[PDB]
Amino acid sequence: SGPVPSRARVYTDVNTHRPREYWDYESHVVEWGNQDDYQLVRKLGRGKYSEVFEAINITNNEKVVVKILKPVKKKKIKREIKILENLRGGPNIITLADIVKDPVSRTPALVFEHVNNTDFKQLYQTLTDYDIRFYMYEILKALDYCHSMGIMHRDVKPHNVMIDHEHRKLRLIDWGLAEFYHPGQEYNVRVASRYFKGPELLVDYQMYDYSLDMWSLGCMLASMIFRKEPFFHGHDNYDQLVRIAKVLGTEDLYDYIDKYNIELDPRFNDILGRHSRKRWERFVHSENQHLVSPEALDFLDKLLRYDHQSRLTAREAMEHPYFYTVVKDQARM
Ligand SMILES: Brc1cc2nn[nH]c2cc1Br
Repeated sequence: SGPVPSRARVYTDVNTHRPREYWDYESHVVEWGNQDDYQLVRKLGRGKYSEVFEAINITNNEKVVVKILKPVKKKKIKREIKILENLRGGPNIITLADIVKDPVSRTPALVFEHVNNTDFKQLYQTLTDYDIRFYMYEILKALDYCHSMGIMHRDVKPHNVMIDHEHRKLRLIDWGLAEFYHPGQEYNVRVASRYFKGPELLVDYQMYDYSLDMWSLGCMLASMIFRKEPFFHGHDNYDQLVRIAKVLGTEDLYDYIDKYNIELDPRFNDILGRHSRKRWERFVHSENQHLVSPEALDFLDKLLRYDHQSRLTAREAMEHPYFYTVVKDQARM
């Protein structure tokens, strides 16, 4: 017997009830615009491979952001375009303004609404207690929306959250790894960055779902409240699970392996060892105690579970006490 199948606790069949066109992204026909409608101003520091650019729309003089798509399967391009189009106008989702090709090189590029080039990583180790809850709540709106729309992001990390702190404005960006959830579909586990990879990815359990994004959210939260970057600091993908095991303990790990009948890569057998589940108080100290509360810990604990089905959904997260004052203040303002 292979692995035991899994289904999402929420938004399970939403793509099935949609027209085929909603999710059959390979059949989507793109009307490619002309990139000469935009003049690039400067390269935005988004890493090495990345080719994001501040630019100007000549036609109306508005500032935009242009992402030159580095050569990759046309499949993957259509996927990112379709997801962005499907999620357009959703809470805290980056708006795709146009789809273009450079007339000479024919290289594909996506044109986005302007944001300040200040990602969450630059700000998220200097935030107040309140601001962490506020921005966590804002990320949760984007995730509940995209999940409700049948989409998992699969690359949630501080680098992919653009914050305008002056206007308290947040955009979840980089949907190039996002994918449509279909019950029973087995997915590629080579997604997300090391430190935010869910255990399902690490042990090679393929029938995963929206809950993946909630694990990554937990890693961000842990990092912010404990002022520890990253929280799970693995040398590689094998060691990454060891770092998780050293905090969450090995007992729940092996119970999770057994529950889903996961064949554990034999390489893991020597390295995981035996570890107790650590109390969060272990990571608290004078530098971070102002960010840490019972509510933060209870919330965090319910995100970081091996068993993907036992993690809070985005809507469940939004109803947690940790956000009560954020919710209260949002109602009045
Ligand atoms: Br800045 C920025 C970077 C991105 N990477 N992928 N999509 C993006 C959208 C914006 Br706006």
